[PDB]
This record gives sequence, structure tokens and C-alpha cells, in this order.
Amino acid sequence: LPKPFFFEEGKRAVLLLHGFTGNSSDVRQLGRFLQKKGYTSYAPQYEGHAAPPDEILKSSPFVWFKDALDGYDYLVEQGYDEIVVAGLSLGGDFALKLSLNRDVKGIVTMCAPMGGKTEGAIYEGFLEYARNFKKYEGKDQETIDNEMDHFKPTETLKELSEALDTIKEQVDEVLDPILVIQAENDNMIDPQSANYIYDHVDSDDKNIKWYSESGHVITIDKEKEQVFEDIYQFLESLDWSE
Ligand SMILES: [Ca+2]
Ligand SMILES: [Ca+2]
Ligand SMILES: [Ca+2]
Ligand SMILES: [Ca+2]
Repeated sequence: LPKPFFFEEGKRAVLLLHGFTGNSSDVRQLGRFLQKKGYTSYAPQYEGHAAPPDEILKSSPFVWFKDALDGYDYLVEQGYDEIVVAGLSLGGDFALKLSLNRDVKGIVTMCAPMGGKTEGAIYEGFLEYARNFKKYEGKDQETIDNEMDHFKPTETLKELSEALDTIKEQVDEVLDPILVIQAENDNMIDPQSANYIYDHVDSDDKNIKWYSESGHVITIDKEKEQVFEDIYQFLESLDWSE
């Protein structure tokens, strides 16, 4: 089961945030790519994640945001003033909100949703997350159905819906340079969310890129090297002190 990572190179640092029911391995290759370019990167994990799915149900999205803020403060503790935040799916929503609470050099959202519509796509996915996990646990097929009929996700998925709506009303306060990344054929979020973000931030420096062959977990799909390179292009265009 995955764990956070910290790759120390130069003085320019990137904070990487994963998605709902994801973990650090979703952003690890991107961490290795940035390291080879000389960027330091740090990837925390939210509470309940990289763990049995019941742990998520005992948690709250409002904890998960603090895990992101603690990520930023950790980088600063370790000696890094100048930090870009880059976030995947839900993590992309957190990156937007984090920029309103800490000094960042820039923002990168990757397939970040706009709107707390948790029905349909988000619902079945939490269910499948527990299916393949209860399978990973080595549970017979008769068992997997038993604790599944005892899985109540309505609580957790509803705090998630409020949290997202709050952040949607906040996009108009974002000011820092931004790169919006969105997969064209997304089955999980509404890909029009990327247009909502690009059009409504108050940034003076913004950019949107579309990928025509990837899925929602874009950092591990077939076009990922292209996505890494466009992120690098963005980072090099900011005003690092060094
Ligand atoms: Ca250290
Ligand atoms: Ca507002
Ligand atoms: Ca303006
Ligand atoms: Ca730009």
C-alpha cells in the first residue's frame, strides 16, 4: 500500500495532490519527471487513503484539505519558500483553494471538477473502489457482497458535494498563474468544468490544454509524457527567484 514521497533537488518546489480514493502512486511518475528536471517535489496522502475504504467513511473532506495545507507547511519547514501546487481531480479543487490560503508561485489543476454533482459517476466509483479492495484483501466472492450491503456512502459523498460547491463559488478569487489541464473524453467529471475554471479565475496569466486520447486519471494514461512536458513549460515561465 502506497506512502507519501519527497524528492529533494533544487530550490524550486512542487506540491502534488491526488484525487478522491487515489494515492501518491497516481502522481509518482510526474514526481520522477520533475526530479529529472531538477525540481523538488512532495506528495502527501489524505486521511483514510491508501487504506481500507471504511477509513474514508470515518473521515471528512474537511480533514483532507488540512492534509494539503500541512503539505505546504512541510515544504516551508524543510527550506522551500517558492512552491507551485499541482492537483489531480479533487486535488485540483484543493490546489485552487490552497492558493487562497498560502503564497504560491502558480497553480496546476488536472481534470478538476466544478460542481458537487456526486451522483452516477462518483457513486459507482467509491463502490468499485471497495470491490477491488475487498478482492485485494483476499475475500471470497460470497463475502465481498456482505460488507458491501453494509457500505453506507451517502454521508461521505454528501460532505464532498457541499465542499465542491463552496470551492466553485470561490474560483473568482484565484489570482496566481494557472495551467488548466483537461481530458476531452472524461467519463468521471463534466469536462466543461475546465472552461468554468479558465474563464472565472482572476489570474493575469492563464493557459488551458486539452488532451484527446486520455481518461480521467490523466497522469497515468497514454498521453502522460506530453502532459508532463506541458507542466514543465509552465513551471519554467514563472518568476522563480533562483
Ligand atoms: Ca530534509
Ligand atoms: Ca465568489
Ligand atoms: Ca481581472
Ligand atoms: Ca502562461
